[PDB]
Amino acid sequence: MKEFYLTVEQIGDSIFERYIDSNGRERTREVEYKPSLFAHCPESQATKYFDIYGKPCTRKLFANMRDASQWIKRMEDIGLEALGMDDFKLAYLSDTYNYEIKYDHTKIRVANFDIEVTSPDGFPEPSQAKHPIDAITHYDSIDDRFYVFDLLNSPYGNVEEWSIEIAAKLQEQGGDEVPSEIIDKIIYMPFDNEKELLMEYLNFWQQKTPVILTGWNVESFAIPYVYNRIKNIFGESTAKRLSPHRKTRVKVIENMYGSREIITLFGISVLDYIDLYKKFSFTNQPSYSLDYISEFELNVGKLKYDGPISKLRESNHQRYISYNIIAVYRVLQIDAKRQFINLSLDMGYYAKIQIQSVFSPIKTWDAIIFNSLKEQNKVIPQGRSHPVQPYPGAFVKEPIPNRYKYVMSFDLTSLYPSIIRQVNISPETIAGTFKVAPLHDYINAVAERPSDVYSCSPNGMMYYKDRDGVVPTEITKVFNQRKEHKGYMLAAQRNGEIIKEALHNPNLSVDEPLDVDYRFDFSDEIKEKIKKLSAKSLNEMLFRAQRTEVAGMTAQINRKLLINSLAGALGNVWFRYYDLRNATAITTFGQMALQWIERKVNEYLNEVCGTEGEAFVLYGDTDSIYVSADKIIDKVGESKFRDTNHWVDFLDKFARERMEPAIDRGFREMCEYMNNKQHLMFMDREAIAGPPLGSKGIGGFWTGKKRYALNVWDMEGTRYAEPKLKIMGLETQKSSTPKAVQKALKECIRRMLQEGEESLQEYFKEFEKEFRQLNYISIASVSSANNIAKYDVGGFPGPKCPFHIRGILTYNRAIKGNIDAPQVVEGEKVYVLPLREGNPFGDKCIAWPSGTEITDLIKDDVLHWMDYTVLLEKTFIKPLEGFTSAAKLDYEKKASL
DNA sequence: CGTAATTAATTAATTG
DNA sequence: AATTAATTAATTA
Ligand SMILES: Nc1ccn([C@H]2C[C@H](O)[C@@H](COP(=O)(O)OP(=O)(O)OP(=O)(O)O)O2)c(=O)n1
Ligand SMILES: [Ca+2]
Ligand SMILES: [Ca+2]
Ligand SMILES: [Ca+2]
Ligand SMILES: [Ca+2]
Ligand SMILES: [Ca+2]
Repeated sequence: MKEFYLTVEQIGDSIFERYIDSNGRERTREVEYKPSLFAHCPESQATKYFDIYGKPCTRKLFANMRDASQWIKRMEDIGLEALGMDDFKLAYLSDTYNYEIKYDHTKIRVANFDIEVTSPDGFPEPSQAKHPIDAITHYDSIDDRFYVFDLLNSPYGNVEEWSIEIAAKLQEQGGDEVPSEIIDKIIYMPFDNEKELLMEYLNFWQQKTPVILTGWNVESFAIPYVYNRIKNIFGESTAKRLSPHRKTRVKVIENMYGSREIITLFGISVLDYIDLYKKFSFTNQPSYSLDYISEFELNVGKLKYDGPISKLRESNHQRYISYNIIAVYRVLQIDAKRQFINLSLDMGYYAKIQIQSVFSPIKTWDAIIFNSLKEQNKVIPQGRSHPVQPYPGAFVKEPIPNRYKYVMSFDLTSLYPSIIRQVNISPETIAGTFKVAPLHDYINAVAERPSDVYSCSPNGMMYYKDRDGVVPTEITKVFNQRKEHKGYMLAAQRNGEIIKEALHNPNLSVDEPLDVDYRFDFSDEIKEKIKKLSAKSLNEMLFRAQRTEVAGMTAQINRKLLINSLAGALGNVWFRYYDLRNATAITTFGQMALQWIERKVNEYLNEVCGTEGEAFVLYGDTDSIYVSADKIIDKVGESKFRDTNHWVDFLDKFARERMEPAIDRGFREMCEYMNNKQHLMFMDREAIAGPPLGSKGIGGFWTGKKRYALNVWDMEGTRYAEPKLKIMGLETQKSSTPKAVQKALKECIRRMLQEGEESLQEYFKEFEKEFRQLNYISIASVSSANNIAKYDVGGFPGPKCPFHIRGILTYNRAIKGNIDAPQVVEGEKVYVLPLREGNPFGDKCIAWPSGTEITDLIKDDVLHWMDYTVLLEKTFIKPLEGFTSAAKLDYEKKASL
């Protein structure tokens, strides 16, 4: 096997690299790297180096890395360009690994942990860390073992050792229910006093120093606390042992009075899972407590205990230690399903960057292009300073707010990455400019042809057609990877619906789940055996098919997110290849591509229907159009269709056979008209929406831009077993909206599109009657807590203070005195509830941290004054009024006249 | 230190 | 109430 690195850092003029050799063992080294930088030189001088624009460069090899740093400083005030990779560690990895890396994750020591700290004077701040650490659970990837460290004696209580026998027992039995699969993998370690626990953990840390370190909030709590408590006990230099190189940095955050810090251990790539999640999950959550996320991702129970958390050890020490392990493990379950760690490594290595650098797409693309160019002996241009500027983006069409019965959408395959490829947009493929006609003259094909030599964009930019640019070439590779993983995801999706269609009639047999590969569609062979399967074996097959989908999803969505970020990065000033001329060239083309095809599709469906100038494209957004199919089903008659599925198959066949060839005819012409490099505007059909055949439902509606819902039967190949709702932008998809309300409105949309006006009315009074009996947390609103510092004038709402902050400033006065109350963290998310006028809180609403039940001392007083009539009108009624008024419907039958 | 476009619910102020 | 403008938080792409 080939060699690969694990972690890379720079300390002085020396690079510290932990790696895996050709045999497959862990080795650490220290190299006096000699970095080379570049500068422009005389025309007539034979050398093998050129900058990206083609101009020659002379190589300056430096004796050490300070000499290379010094050199750039001098080059600046003198006024010359210092070309080459100035982030030197990357230039080390590009040399020491001149090939495409193939890592073996089993060799990479991934470790994730969590600690527990008992604090009876408030929330234990990691910066002070004046309280004892009374637990640590620390998993290892190569050991496959849970290393539990239990403190039995502390000046906050002395507790009997943790029973592994009780731990295994079920919750309902009196136990803690630690999943039996890991129970044999726990290696329990209790301790006499605090100091001797920490000493052992460090030896273990040395013997088994992590390469990837993770967990839940480990960066903002665990690591900060571990380091700081050791600083208070063993010293700073003994705490510096957490880095396998001894070097560590401390970053302190603001903050008027409150001090929070983030520690940087050199030689360990830290990826905090909470970060990973927000970045790669594509879910905006109400709460980011480990409990809530596990509930959401794994449908597992919630960690139930009595008393505040600061007193849990005292009473239920058994559950305290047990729950600690579960936490450490729950993350591992989230990753087995989500596979973000795998993604971090897939990306990190392909880019040749520190693994924690995957959070930065600019740092990612800078390494990808540098390595792309270096093999061609080209030299990267120096990073410049730019003023921040707004620039035009995507075109969004204004729809007529209305119901729409039959709808087919048509979407562009990875649009912005495609335009880069079609036009050949790169920093070095720029030719010049041209006279820009109104965008509309290009949309209507009436303006003069921009170029007969160059590839052009309606933002007035010409690009070379001869040899490929470095960006289009680099984005293609990653787009191809993205694609492969999507074709997987889509199968596991299609195969999910084959299991669900068959689950209609499950057999009362005793059979077992077939061993099949879910990334590829079931053959009409395996399909037939599924139709004979037990309900037991069908549901287990469905799980497997869905987990495959998730895993596939993660791969394809974040590879997408990555390449889209490159397009966006051209608009961020810190990106080495920042160029508004290029970013606008993309977006502007996008605007033309959509509005051009809006014309073309309308022009076709008039020529097919023999009609003259009627509208069919009703709404468009960035890269997709929505086509009304009313006239199509009208022309063949509603009477003629056997079942709902029959007209779906008919529109399916129509869109693929009659439309797409005219759509691809239209995009080929636009290519000619723009004299582009390559035609890459592929628009296939996406969703097929409509009511159930012979039902009262309305199909779909629009309430305006970026807000609508659809009854979708087919979603780009996946024929759904049960009709599925596509809701975009409505309060059902907004995290701020209460869970009970999200659920309720979704049933309203469901009945609107599927069952008719009459159905809506019946359910509306069904809900209004159940509302006042529902749990507060479910019916409470959510919002982020930004700028709470500003609107606070020593308590009480300031000038123009937002509704939620107003609510928080209520909380602070209520918990004035109570230490056993959770503090509202700036940036964190909170629940918001409106009180009635005349309450012990002296305000119109209150707010408290998300996830957590509101502290005992005020909880009673909140429910004692909650304004349900307002909460219902605000969250539920007003948005539904929005839906029905834009759909020509009534939710509550008129009591008047 | 990836992006823009767009919404709805706020509030402070003015509708003689 | 009902307009507008200004601000915040959240979407869709
Ligand atoms: N976070 C995002 C997502 C969207 N867009 C741009 C890039 C896309 O090209 C275009 C359309 O986005 P889509 O949601 O339709 O995703 P793609 O077209 O990129 O991929 P797919 O082929 O799956 O539709 O909008 C963007 O700039 N940044
Ligand atoms: Ca905990
Ligand atoms: Ca798309
Ligand atoms: Ca698509
Ligand atoms: Ca069956
Ligand atoms: Ca789309």
